[PDB]
Amino acid sequence: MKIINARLRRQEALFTLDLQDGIIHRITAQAAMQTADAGAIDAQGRLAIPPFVEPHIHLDATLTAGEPEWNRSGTLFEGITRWSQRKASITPEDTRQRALKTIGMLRDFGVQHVRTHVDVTDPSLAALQALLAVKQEAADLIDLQIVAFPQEGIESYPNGRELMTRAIEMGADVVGGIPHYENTRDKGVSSVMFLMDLAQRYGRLVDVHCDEIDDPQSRFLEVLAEEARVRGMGAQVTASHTCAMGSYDNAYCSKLFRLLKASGINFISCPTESIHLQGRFDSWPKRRGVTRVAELDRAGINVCFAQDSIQDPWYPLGNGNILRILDAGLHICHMLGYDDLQRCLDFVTDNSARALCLGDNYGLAEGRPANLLILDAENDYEAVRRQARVLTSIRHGKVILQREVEHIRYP
Amino acid sequence: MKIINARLRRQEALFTLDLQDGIIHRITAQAAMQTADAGAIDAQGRLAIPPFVEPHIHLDATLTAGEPEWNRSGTLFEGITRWSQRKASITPEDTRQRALKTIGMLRDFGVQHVRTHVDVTDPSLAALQALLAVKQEAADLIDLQIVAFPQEGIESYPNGRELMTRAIEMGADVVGGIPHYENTRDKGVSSVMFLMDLAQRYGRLVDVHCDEIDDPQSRFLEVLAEEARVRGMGAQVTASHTCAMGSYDNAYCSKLFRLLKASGINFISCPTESIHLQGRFDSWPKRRGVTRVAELDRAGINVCFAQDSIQDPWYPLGNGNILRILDAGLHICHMLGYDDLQRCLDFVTDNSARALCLGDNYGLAEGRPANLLILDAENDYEAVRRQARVLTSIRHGKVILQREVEHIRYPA
Ligand SMILES: N[P@]1(=O)C=CNC(=O)N1
Ligand SMILES: N[P@]1(=O)C=CNC(=O)N1
Ligand SMILES: [Fe+2]
Ligand SMILES: [Fe+2]
Repeated sequence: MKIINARLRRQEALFTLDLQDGIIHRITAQAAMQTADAGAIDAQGRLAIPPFVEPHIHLDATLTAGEPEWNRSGTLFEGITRWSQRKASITPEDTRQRALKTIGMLRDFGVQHVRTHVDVTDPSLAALQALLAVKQEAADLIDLQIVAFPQEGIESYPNGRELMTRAIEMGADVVGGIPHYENTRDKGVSSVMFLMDLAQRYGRLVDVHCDEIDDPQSRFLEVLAEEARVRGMGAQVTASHTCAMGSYDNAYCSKLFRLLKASGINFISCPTESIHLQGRFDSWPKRRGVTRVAELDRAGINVCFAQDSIQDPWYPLGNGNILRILDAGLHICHMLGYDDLQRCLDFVTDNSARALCLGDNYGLAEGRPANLLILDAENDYEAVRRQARVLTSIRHGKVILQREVEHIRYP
Repeated sequence: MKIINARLRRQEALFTLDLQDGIIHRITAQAAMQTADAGAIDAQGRLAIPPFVEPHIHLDATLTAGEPEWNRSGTLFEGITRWSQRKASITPEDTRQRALKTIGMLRDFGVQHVRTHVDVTDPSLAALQALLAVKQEAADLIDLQIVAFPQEGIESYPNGRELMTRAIEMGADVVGGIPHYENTRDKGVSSVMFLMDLAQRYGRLVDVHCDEIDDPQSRFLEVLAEEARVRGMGAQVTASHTCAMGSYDNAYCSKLFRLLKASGINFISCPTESIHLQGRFDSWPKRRGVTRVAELDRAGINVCFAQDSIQDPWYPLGNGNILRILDAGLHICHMLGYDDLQRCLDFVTDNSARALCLGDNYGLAEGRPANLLILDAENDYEAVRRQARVLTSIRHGKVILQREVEHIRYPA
């Protein structure tokens, strides 16, 4: 299958992409726009990109908002309370059905790579079982990573450490955590040592809900970063949220950046989720509550954006479209400069793939998997400004989604 | 023409809308889904609402971002510096063309009512001349109000007061202002006195850029509110932005609310614009910088959302789609509660129309103009969650825009 007349990011001319046997066989510069071909994917001057990535979402909780009651306060903590209520009735079939619907939404919006957290503070591990199976079942749509996430804490939820260990044994490929939710600071710290030991022993990736709170003394990030540095695991480690960094003392934060850079770890920020859940304990002025995304990027550190929630105990909206999240992030993090906008798709493609350690299984280069999208825009700026639609999604060299180009009529 | 199988906001029934002679002749609930004849539009169970309103935009500046330089700091004040540079080459025709193009975007997204600010701190008044004619040229698409906006101030700019006066004599519908940007506090106050006198004398509406700054001591709102109250001009007055309220002392702000309620004035908030321009002088933590929208609304005060800019010296993005701003607004103002969502369209339809004093020329009611949209959603919640597309736009009883429902194909 050929893709003709395509633009490639931050370049100017058109290219033909020749896909053969599931991989990218050839990429070739065109003299010019070429004759409209119905046998080919004719991008008609539109951008070809590798698939969007959703590096942080909760598929076990998705589509449960309001059951049995609503998060009336809009806080992280009542959200956990409400989720505990809903978790009481969870089963693998319930998990599989809701997860597949939401995977459908992600698919509709060009997402082919997904990292889901799953609560393993549940003696039955029902959702984990379901999502381990969904990874295989949904493989024709997405590559799913699964994070063992101890929602109610490692150190104070009953048999917390044993559930984490069992979850990893069962096949979760990423180790999670929630140090700011442990009952005491010292247990926050011990939880990090435990989970890094667990990850290192099994050669697992790491993705921790880290300092998701507006308390400037929530400093578990330094503990995770240092463990990553000492153990040489930085490329395999991700700190999600780090909302508290958005409130840190600036002298401390400047010092911290040296360790952050040296550790080599990745950062994920969930701007729609945080704008909603953070700032709730201020009156006025009311803080944004989002981590220092622009500053991390400028320091040469890998950072990216995620939706986090789709219609769940924490967040009432959501439709699968990562571009909306990109829009929110660039606004809230003050990244609307000319230069930011010309490369802003990094934060939902390349950077996210890096955090997921996708390697040569991602990107538009010869010999790599034939997974790509045709986007209805010529560049990053227009992609975000217009919230460009995904016209074609190709996976393993096969078209799995096609959208007609919109045309408005003016009678 | 007839529209059947139409949902209405916050109701369960399906309705038929009978449109004739430019007005809404009848609205009647149906028993169930019905089949459409010839000359009958099937809303297919979709929501029907009055048009979207853009109650605050800068059409004179639209589509000039980057010319001649970029706003590197992303601040209000640098934006003003860049605008002054661009102002040196502004002409009536280049203004017309850019305004018209952005009006097209607004139209594409179902906006049929627009209030534009126009910088009148310009001896040529070239953009004002242009937009007065655009109000006429574009009337087949929108009803445009024009605000006499003194960007570089009333008391500060050469012949500021004369320039406002000329603008009103030429027929600006609304008197604007910018008290926080005047050179001293005392001149911010006097500027409000002048603008209120001007509006009251010429019988015009008022819409002031009020306290667009993160200084907790920018309190020109109280002055504006009190004048509106004393002069009995509440309904005809709007305070735009009021970003400083998002930083006010809480005891002062509680007291202030008594006056805001008593004044009857309206409020406009621009969440995408202020999330961009505000918080720029904090380190960490960084304030949101938006006015107290959920609070004003809870107090029974009318507040609404607006885009403010489209690709201009103050904001490099923008596409005409008010639903994106609604989404932004609901997040930043912590208005994502179940109840908020069930009525969230208020903030870009009804509440906006009230700020613009549209009265009986707006709203889905028998006798009023046949201006309406069919959205690709069944309720407020889905409208905002799905960023629902405008499938049909109808103006004066005639279809002015038609979109086909999106159909995604799964070939594999
Ligand atoms: N806001 P979020 O990422 C969603 C679920 N559970 C959490 O602890 N945090
Ligand atoms: N941000 P904005 O509403 C746009 C232009 N001029 C202003 O004073 N304020
Ligand atoms: Fe999360
Ligand atoms: Fe404005």
